[PDB]
Amino acid sequence: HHWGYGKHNGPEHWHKDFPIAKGERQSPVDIDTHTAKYDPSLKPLSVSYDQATSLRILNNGHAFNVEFDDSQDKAVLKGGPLDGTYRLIQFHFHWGSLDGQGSEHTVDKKKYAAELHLVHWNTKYGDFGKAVQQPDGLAVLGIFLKVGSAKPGLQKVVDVLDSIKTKGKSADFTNFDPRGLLPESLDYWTYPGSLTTPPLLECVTWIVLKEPISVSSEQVLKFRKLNFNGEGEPEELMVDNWRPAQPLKNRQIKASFK
Ligand SMILES: Cc1cn([C@H]2C[C@H](n3cc(CNc4ccc(S(N)(=O)=O)cc4)nn3)[C@@H](CO)O2)c(=O)[nH]c1=O
Ligand SMILES: [Zn+2]
Repeated sequence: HHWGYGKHNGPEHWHKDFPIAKGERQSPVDIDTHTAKYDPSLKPLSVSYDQATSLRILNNGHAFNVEFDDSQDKAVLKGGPLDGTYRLIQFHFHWGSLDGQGSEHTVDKKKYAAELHLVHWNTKYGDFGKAVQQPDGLAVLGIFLKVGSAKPGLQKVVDVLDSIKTKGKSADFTNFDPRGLLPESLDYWTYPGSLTTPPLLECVTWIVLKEPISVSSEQVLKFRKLNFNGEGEPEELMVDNWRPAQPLKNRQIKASFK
């Protein structure tokens, strides 16, 4: 697989290797705020990250992943639209070359500067690889980033990026607290969708928070210094690693808030 975000290997090409790219529950989507309906059946959302154990940060040539120890129920997502317990395995971001683009989800066609994805798998399927084969295998908590005041809880991530500049580089990343990346409100939209990168599996319950976090221009400029390429290859800045909005088809976006 040589998929990426360029003219020759970007989102408009992914369907050739991954025909599910044109499927019935692809992500991301535009969230039409006027059409999304409050759902009183939604239970309270439970983000329980007190025991989260971060291990490492990896540049995988598409984004960087902050990886967690998911060998036990430590950092879990429950409630809201979810049945059962979903374990945090990694988080990553998508971002732009410019502050006016970068998010995958859009809100009334507005693009944010970036989007954070906290990826969790359903513990009833035993491991992540089994979970991605199930329609309810994953829950991704999506958080928008706008440029304004710095996010203090993000700075430890920003400061390690110079040690993982190129594809395949990793660094120790223990004792990182993902609670520092959350906005005040847990108001959210939810809909059934997919991974937003190949293999684009239709296994995700999306939970997208309404309240963005603010990060500084300096923080996002450091994301844009990363490289898609490996060490000793021509430099290709890691920017615009977002898939655009996909057709909603036969789906309803539900709101947690009246
Ligand atoms: C802790 C750990 C991780 N790994 C593997 C599997 C991990 N993985 C695979 C994928 C599938 N791809 C994906 C995910 C989200 C989105 S999005 N943009 O949110 O819709 C798109 C694509 N997601 N995470 C991966 C990262 O940690 O490393 C283990 O094998 N053992 C381990 O112990
Ligand atoms: Zn993502």
